[PDB]
Amino acid sequence: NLLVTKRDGSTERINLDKIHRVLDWAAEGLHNVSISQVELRSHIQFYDGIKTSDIHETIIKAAADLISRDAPDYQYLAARLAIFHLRKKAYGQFEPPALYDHVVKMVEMGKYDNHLLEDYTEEEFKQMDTFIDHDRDMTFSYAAVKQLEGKYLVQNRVTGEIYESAQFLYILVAACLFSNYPRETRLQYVKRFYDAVSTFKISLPTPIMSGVRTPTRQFSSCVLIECGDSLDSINATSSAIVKYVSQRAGIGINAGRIRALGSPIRGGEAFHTGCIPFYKHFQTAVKSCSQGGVRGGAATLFYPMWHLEVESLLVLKNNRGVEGNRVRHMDYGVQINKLMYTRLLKGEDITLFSPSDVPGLYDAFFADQEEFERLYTKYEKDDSIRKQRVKAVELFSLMMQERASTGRIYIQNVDHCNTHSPFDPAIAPVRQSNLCLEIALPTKPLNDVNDENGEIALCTLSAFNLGAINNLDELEELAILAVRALDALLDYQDYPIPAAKRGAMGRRTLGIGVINFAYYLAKHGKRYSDGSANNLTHKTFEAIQYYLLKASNELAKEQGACPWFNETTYAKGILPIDTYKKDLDTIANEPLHYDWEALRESIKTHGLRNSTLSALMPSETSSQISNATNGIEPPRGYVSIKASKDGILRQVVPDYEHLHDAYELLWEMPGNDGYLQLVGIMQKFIDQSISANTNYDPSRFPSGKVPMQQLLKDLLTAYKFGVKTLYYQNTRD
Amino acid sequence: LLVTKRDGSTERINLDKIHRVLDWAAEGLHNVSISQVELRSHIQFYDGIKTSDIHETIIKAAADLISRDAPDYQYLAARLAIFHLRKKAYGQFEPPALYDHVVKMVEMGKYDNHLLEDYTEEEFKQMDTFIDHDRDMTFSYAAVKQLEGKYLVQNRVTGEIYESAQFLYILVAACLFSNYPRETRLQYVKRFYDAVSTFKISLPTPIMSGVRTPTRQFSSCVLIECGDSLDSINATSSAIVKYVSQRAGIGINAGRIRALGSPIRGGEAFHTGCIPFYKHFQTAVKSCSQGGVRGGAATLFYPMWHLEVESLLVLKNNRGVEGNRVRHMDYGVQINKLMYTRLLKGEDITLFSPSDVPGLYDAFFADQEEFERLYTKYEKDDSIRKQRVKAVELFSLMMQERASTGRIYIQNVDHCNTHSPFDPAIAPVRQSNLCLEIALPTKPLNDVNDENGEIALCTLSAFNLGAINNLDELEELAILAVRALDALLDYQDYPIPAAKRGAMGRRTLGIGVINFAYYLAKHGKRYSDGSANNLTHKTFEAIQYYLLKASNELAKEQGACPWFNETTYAKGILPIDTYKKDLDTIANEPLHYDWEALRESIKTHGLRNSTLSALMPSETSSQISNATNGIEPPRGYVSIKASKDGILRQVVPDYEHLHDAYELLWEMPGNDGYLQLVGIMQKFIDQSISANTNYDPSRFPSGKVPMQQLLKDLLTAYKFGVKTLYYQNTRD
Ligand SMILES: Nc1ncnc2c1ncn2[C@@H]1O[C@H](COP(=O)(O)OP(=O)(O)OP(=O)(O)O)[C@@H](O)[C@H]1O
Ligand SMILES: Nc1ncnc2c1ncn2[C@@H]1O[C@H](COP(=O)(O)OP(=O)(O)OP(=O)(O)O)[C@@H](O)[C@H]1O
Ligand SMILES: Nc1ncnc2c1ncn2[C@@H]1O[C@H](COP(=O)(O)OP(=O)(O)OP(=O)(O)O)[C@@H](O)[C@H]1O
Ligand SMILES: Nc1ncnc2c1ncn2[C@@H]1O[C@H](COP(=O)(O)OP(=O)(O)OP(=O)(O)O)[C@@H](O)[C@H]1O
Ligand SMILES: Nc1ncnc2c1ncn2[C@@H]1O[C@H](COP(=O)(O)OP(=O)(O)OP(=O)(O)O)[C@@H](O)[C@H]1O
Ligand SMILES: Nc1ncnc2c1ncn2[C@@H]1O[C@H](COP(=O)(O)OP(=O)(O)OP(=O)(O)O)[C@@H](O)[C@H]1O
Ligand SMILES: [Mg+2]
Ligand SMILES: [Mg+2]
Ligand SMILES: [Mg+2]
Ligand SMILES: [Mg+2]
Repeated sequence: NLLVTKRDGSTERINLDKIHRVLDWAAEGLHNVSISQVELRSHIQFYDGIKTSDIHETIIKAAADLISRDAPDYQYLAARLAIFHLRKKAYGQFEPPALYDHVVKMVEMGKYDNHLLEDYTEEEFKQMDTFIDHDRDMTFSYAAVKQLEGKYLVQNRVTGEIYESAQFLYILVAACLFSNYPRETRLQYVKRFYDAVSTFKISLPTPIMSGVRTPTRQFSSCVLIECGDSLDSINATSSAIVKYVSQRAGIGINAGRIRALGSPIRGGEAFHTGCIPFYKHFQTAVKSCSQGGVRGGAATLFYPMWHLEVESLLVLKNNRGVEGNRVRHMDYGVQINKLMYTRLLKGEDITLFSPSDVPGLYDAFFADQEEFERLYTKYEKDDSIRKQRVKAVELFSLMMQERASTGRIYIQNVDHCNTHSPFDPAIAPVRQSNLCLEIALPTKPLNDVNDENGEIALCTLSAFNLGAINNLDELEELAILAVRALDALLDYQDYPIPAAKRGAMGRRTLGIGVINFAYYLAKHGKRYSDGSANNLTHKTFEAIQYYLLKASNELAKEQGACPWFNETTYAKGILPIDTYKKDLDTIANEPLHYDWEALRESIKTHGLRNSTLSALMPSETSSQISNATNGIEPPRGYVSIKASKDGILRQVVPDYEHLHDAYELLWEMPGNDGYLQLVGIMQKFIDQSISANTNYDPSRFPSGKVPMQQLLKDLLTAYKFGVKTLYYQNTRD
Repeated sequence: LLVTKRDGSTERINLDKIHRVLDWAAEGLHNVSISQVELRSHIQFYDGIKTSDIHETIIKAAADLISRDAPDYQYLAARLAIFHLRKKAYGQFEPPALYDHVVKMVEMGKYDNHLLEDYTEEEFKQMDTFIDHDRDMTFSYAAVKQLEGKYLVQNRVTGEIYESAQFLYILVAACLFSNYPRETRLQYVKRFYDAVSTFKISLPTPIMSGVRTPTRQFSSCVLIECGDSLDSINATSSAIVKYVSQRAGIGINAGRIRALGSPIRGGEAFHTGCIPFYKHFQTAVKSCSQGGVRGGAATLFYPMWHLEVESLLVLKNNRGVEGNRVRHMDYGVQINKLMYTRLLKGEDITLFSPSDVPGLYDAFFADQEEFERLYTKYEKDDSIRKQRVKAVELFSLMMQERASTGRIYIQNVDHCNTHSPFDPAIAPVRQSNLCLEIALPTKPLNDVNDENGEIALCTLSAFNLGAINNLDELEELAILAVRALDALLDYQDYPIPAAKRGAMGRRTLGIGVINFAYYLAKHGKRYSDGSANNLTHKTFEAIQYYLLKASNELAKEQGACPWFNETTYAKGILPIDTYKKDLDTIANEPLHYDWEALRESIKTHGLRNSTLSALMPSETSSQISNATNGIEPPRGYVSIKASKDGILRQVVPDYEHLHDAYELLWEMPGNDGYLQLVGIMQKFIDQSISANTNYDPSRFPSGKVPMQQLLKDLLTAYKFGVKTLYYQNTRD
């Protein structure tokens, strides 16, 4: 007897059968889901005159609430109901319009870029429409759909109106990235790429998902800036930061060159007032376009362990101290090499220098370990040179102490970053990383914001979904698609700063990683902690790097190698399999399955389109679209619960039904050794670095406190197996 | 029984030797006891004591005896300290020949070689004859300590003193007039040397310490206007960093930056607020500083009607969190007639983001009539984003924060442009400097090296009103001061193109006064009862007239400044035409000089400098002349300041004869008398004045200064045309 209100404002007798019919549609093919249960929970919330839209939101939430381990398929029931609603919001009906008509409408509204209509004829759009399978919208999980609705689908940010659906996003991202291709291969490339992303084999970054097809050209999310030891450079660095955080890019700042407090300037006309005031200026630059502090501008700043002010720098994040000696809203990366670790093991001292007082020492720190030790010991014995001694154990302990309590004091092993690298350290050394410590690229300081002699490193990201591929040879096709799409994006996107354009156009660096690694391991019955996954990992990441290189090599044949290819180790016939940390042989015996020697000569002859290709990023948001486990990290639980604006979102690990015992949750792990070994094995093939976490449960330790001995042990274990960087330290509460 | 000589030789102590030294210093002094000093000194002697330490002992002994009862101890101590400095620098009392000194110092790298290129040995012999080294005996003890500490060329490592005061004076003169033709050069050098060495002209610290050395960093006063864009905010930030690294004070105009929530590029993004950008300017200002003692200093300016004004006014108080506080800068609130009108009428003030109100920001400075038109237009427009606040509440909040911190300043922007040397339509004054006496045109930069931007600089100096016998001496002194500072403009370096443009275009100078309190007591006048109004009028007419006359004659000789056409002076307008008419009610002193003759001469030949006068605080330079600080009344007859070398006492000039004539700061009833005097000054002053307000809570019931009184004085200042309000001093 109740009445419902239709969208037009008409009223109708309540019809539970209509709701039932919709529930039947979403429930198709699903198991262990109850339509009546959803009906039971939903109906009780109905009142006379309720909006049909509110009815729809009710049944979405009801199904979403029922997502559990016992009935994981509710994640698809809820998702599909939400898809049904999104269709209605965008098209006024379930079935999407013809592609060309949609594009024309959206260009007219100013939501799509007009160049789509310039680069493709109406007939070509008709063809592309035949590629699309809108039913692939029914394969998203509920968390995926919410991220779509929230971050990716083109919408009105004011009114909230949704203007598109997922497959239109996918097909037009494909269409844009391959628009400049010849007609002989263009639409063939579009279809193949569309299939790859819409069936979740290739995962794309947020700025691409939300931007590519729209009038924007801001797609850079990853920026690396090196600051020189001068006022002009500090200003330039600050300016560069401001422009890029205004475009929401994450920043990696190298400030290790800045001379220490008290150092003479121009021979003594003035004296340096310390690094920290300049660090503060970088922080306000990073936070310049942020309101409040929840998820604003983000940066990681890098400095060497032997820096004269290092004891002051290590404590910049802890909640104690006064405002004057604290710079809390950035993260930090301490740069370490073999000599530092040597002093630690020997229980000797570490000498601290200002880089301005030790000629050639800073450069050698990154490019030449033999020369560094020569210079370091030479300067250690010189009394004319300003210095300070600290016990290596005390210094390392202080560092790890702050890493533990804040979780955001990172490590960069700079020797590993240059002895095992795609770059010639004598010409293009790697002297820093990025915000999340997976990017490792060459940089050059600016003397002006528009200095054409400076080099700001950028990197375009993506990931392979290890859970969606049937066999490792599928990566051949996928690498071709990924590399070619990202490489085209380099020419597509805009560059607000000349030094950044130089790096991107000069080196054409890419960073392609993985997601669903944990699921991948459980699938094959392997685990993180017992070394059972070592050989599989070796096999898996050999395939990844080989096919990436093969794709970039063939891209180089077709369109030419990157302008600065000559500065790479690849150009000199060197491959990652030549320069890896030899200790890896003791923990993995999987043989090489691909013809690297044929590749070596093919790279020698034709070069690479891209200087780097692989990097393992955290990828927390993009993973949710594929319902994948996050990057290479193990899941914290079988079902994750996250509070949000639209309520509580539950997400189940892939194939929990059959793999619950096969999974190894994070806190089920004995320690960090097994994981660190896997990371080391990955790093054997990875061009750049890996966002590696360390994890600790205080409950597993006496007195409920993690001892320093263990922290130092794990640090050294990572270094032993060639791990380049260390990201988060997670401590279970 | 034995003393250790400088060579390390030893001889028997001879108290008669010390007695002889004390007699030299005591010559001409009254109420000083040599024996008193001897008694205090002798007790500290031990076997093998250094003669150097003996000298330091008798200096401190004499310094300790400085009092109201015996002020002349300030000269006894000083002369003893001078004696010591002579020995430290020359190995003997009498200085070497000037040329020999210069040659030695150039070789050591302490003096600039261009002195030897621009002057012949024979010319140095001539300059040496100008010098009277006995003028070193005319310093007070505080003056000598500032010399030793800040001015004399010395080794910063070892502490070695390399020169004496008269060499500083003669070589500052020689450098500033080095480019003059030989027909008149040494004549200018001698006249200028006499002026500074007899304390008639006071020079800024960066000039006193720098001019003769290899440096060219002499700018201490910088005004930068920030545009509403990322490029400009970056440019401004870079410029700030560069200038604070040269220890310049900064005035930042950030009022153009749009408010939090404003759309960007039509809604592609939304503004995240002014405050994060203010924080970025602060870290730029403090970028070359360690600790919070002194270091980088800046004042930031914004209009009262800015949409975020309520958030901006409280950026300094000690409460609140780090997120809504930017505490290490000072702020200047910009106000005009309409705001005050709304206050009096008890009406509302509407708050706008300058990005939402076309032409409103420009009119705020240049056109009050047009401002009122646009303001009321936008107030009635409902499509335009806005906020209403009670005028009483807004003014009270401002004054509340001004009182508790003392560092929230006021700029009356209409007074700064209706009574100004600049055409507001072409070159408006939209900000001030760190200490709020400077009022010059600016133009925002789109890059640190933007050659189209304009950063305002100003070169400072002051007349010592206590050292002049009559106001006609200012003719000579103005000629010397104006020519010296104008020469410095071509002498100094410019780290930023935009700064050079302003300096070369307008050649703006800021010359003020010191010893004003002493000057009033000398003439038997006081601050608070209006008895000094006409004297003040007479005095500052002479200052401005002779400054203009000097600059006008320099224009005949060397040409008017390139951008002279942007001045009101170019259109035949004088300060006496545009002053706040209310001044007629509090001063009836007639004009004593031929302003109409000057008017026609300025129309014909122009001015070398767009501005000439500005009244700065002048706390350090005042001590050299033993002058009272600027226009401010002294807080006591004897100031006590603790330092590394002990407690330094300084007596007001001629306390002996004028103790009853002085009017100390807290002997004052209120602010009315002083604000009237500042207003009368402002009639003739080109730029502005660092006017302080003072309050003694003891003089008020409940021990609290009421808001009605704060507003009362605020409106009193506005009534008499006062352009800016600097510090509020609240007695402890
Ligand atoms: N008369 C009704 N009684 C109960 N539920 C209804 C009724 N009409 C629609 N619904 C339900 O409301 C939800 C939203 O439906 P829908 O978006 O189609 O709105 P609508 O009011 O039917 O407008 P339209 O005319 O555009 O179809 C669906 O779950 C649908 O089954
Ligand atoms: N064939 C279909 N398969 C899946 N979802 C569909 C289909 N047809 C419609 N939907 C979705 O189901 C919801 C309701 O659609 P529809 O308007 O046809 O039914 P109804 O509202 O219950 O009845 P009616 O509007 O005709 O009174 C909408 O969200 C729509 O997008
Ligand atoms: N006045 C200053 N106060 C504090 N730090 C300063 C100052 N000037 C420069 N610095 C810092 O000291 C270093 C000097 O570098 P800079 O290039 O700007 O000066 P320079 O004239 O080239 O002298 P140098 O020969 O010492 O490099 C930089 O780290 C800069 O940040
Ligand atoms: N024998 C002495 N007994 C007491 N005081 C002395 C004696 N000799 C010097 N003095 C005092 O020591 C102070 C410093 O004198 P001065 O600089 O001349 O040192 P000095 O040892 O005499 O060196 P020089 O040989 O260069 O003259 C003066 O006040 C001087 O009167
Ligand atoms: N004629 C003078 N007038 C003023 N001060 C003088 C004079 N001659 C020297 N002085 C200063 O007085 C102090 C003492 O001078 P001086 O060295 O001649 O005497 P002394 O040290 O007491 O005796 P001695 O010849 O044994 O060194 C020094 O600081 C010196 O610069
Ligand atoms: N991404 C951003 N986040 C926050 N504030 C920003 C951002 N971009 C610019 N701003 C601020 O917005 C204002 C305008 O920026 P700017 O002039 O540089 O950009 P624009 O492209 O010219 O846009 P507009 O046409 O709105 O001026 C300035 O105050 C600037 O600081
Ligand atoms: Mg319907
Ligand atoms: Mg330098
Ligand atoms: Mg002697
Ligand atoms: Mg703009």
